[PDB]
Amino acid sequence: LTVKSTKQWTIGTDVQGSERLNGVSYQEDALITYGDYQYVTFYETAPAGYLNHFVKVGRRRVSPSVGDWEFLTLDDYTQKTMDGHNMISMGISGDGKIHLSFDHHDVPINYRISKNGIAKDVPSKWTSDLFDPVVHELVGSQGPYSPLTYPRFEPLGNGDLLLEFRIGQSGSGDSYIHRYSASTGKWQAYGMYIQGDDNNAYINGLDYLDGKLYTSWTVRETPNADTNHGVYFAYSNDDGKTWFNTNDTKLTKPISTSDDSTLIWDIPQNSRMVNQEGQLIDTKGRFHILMRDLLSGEHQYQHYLRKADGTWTKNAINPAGLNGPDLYDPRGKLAGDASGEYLFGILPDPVKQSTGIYVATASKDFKDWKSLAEIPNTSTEPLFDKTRLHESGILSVFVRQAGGFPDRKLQVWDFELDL
Ligand SMILES: *[C@@H]1O[C@H](CO)[C@@H](O[C@@H]2O[C@H](CO)[C@@H](O[C@@H]3O[C@H](CO[C@H]4O[C@H](CO[C@H]5O[C@H](CO)[C@@H](O)[C@H](O)[C@@H]5O)[C@@H](O)[C@H](O[C@H]5O[C@H](CO)[C@@H](O)[C@H](O)[C@@H]5O)[C@@H]4O)[C@@H](O)[C@H](O[C@H]4O[C@H](CO)[C@@H](O)[C@H](O)[C@@H]4O)[C@@H]3O)[C@H](O)[C@H]2NC(C)=O)[C@H](O)[C@H]1NC(C)=O
Ligand SMILES: C[C@@H]1O[C@@H](O)[C@H](O)[C@H](O)[C@H]1O
Ligand SMILES: [Ca+2]
Ligand code: NA
Repeated sequence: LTVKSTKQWTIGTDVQGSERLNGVSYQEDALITYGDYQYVTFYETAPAGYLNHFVKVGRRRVSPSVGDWEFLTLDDYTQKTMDGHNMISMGISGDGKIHLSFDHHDVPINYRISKNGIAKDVPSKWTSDLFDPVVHELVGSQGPYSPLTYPRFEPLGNGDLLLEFRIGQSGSGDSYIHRYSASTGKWQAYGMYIQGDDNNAYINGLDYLDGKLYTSWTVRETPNADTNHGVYFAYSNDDGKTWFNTNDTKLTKPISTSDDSTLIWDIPQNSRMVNQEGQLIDTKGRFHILMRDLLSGEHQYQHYLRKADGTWTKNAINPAGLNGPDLYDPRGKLAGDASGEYLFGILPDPVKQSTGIYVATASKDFKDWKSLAEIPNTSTEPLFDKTRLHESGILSVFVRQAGGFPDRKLQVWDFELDL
């Protein structure tokens, strides 16, 4: 497996401040291909300057040929909170509508949707008038809508879209799911699916494949990040209403964080494992978790694999030259190709200030990690475009640079693989 071409585009100038607002691990998602177009979303500085930002949405044609980016600016909502939690997630439903949810740390929902199905009936002009106003509810559904953190979207097989988030606070919170119907244009409440017990679950993402929805998490006792413990797993066969553990045992609804039947690896507190890293369902149905810990005596990225035959294994990701991350270092992701044979680790290196792309293969039980490429000069939690990789064999990664304002740019890097 080799890289056929590498290309990069500078798409904006990152915002000034001591927190990272663009390129955050739990943006789900930031960079999405739908049909012939790729879409991206990020904050840029508004005319009032420091600590005033607008959401931008970019699109470019990627098929049959790659075209230039064009951007619209949503200049009717000013983001003003210098807090790295307050990121943007985007999702696209099967009616072609683009959904955005943004700017939360324990506050009421901020959500908006396109007026028409602009990712399906593609408009000639890309302007802010394409979007409806910001609202603080999900029409058709019910609250609670506050205090919300961590909006995540997941598209489903019939064109519907899940929106998932935490209600509560660090160290005491629950998680909820809502479902948007592409046929009716309405949301509906699926309710609380994980319930804290004087703690909160931090999921790594949502992964959907062939009618099943998968998630993994750790449990945090207090606002101190050293108090994460455990690696947990569950899946649903009905889009989030009914959940099962790794042994196919039906769970209570909601799942309590005090129920150990979802535990797949005992990791104590003070292991230097961080919440909200990465996960992946590969196209062969194997489930992968990316975390980190110090338990071997060195800081290392860790790969948890759920095999076909229910087994779980844990193996360090330690290719030559990769510096292992501590608790507060940037978080990575796992990507997979359409065939299910290739697993990509998109791993930020906290010493080199770069993002490494590593590959392992199912034929070698994913133990053959090799360097494939590097993105230099990054201070980012890398994010990638799942659909573009599956459909085109192009690994497309959104990054925030290292460096100081206003030199620090936002970029998309495309690695064309000879898959
Ligand atoms: C339902 O699903 C669950 C989840 O998959 C499943 O439970 C697993 O069952 C398998 C097989 O029965 C167990 O696998 C064995 O584990 C042996 C010891 O496990 C210990 O270590 C686990 C890993 O943590 C270690 O390392 C981390 C650092 O990475 C560290 O933090 C830990 O302290 C620890 O050192 C750990 O998760 C596990 O903890 C469970 O058990 C303890 C009590 O023992 C409990 O207190 C915990 O809360 C938790 O329940 C435990 O501490 C291991 O020695 C053994 O290896 C032998 O067999 C393999 C064959 O595969 C050989 O390769 C090897 O050479 C040895 O001969 C084997 O790997 C696994 O531990 C269970 N996992 C959990 C979370 O319980 C249930 O069986 C399923 N039930 C049904 C009905 O299907
Ligand atoms: C460790 C800490 O945990 C949560 O508050 C968020 O994920 C944040 O981004 C991370 O820095
Ligand atoms: Ca996802
Ligand atoms: Na608590």
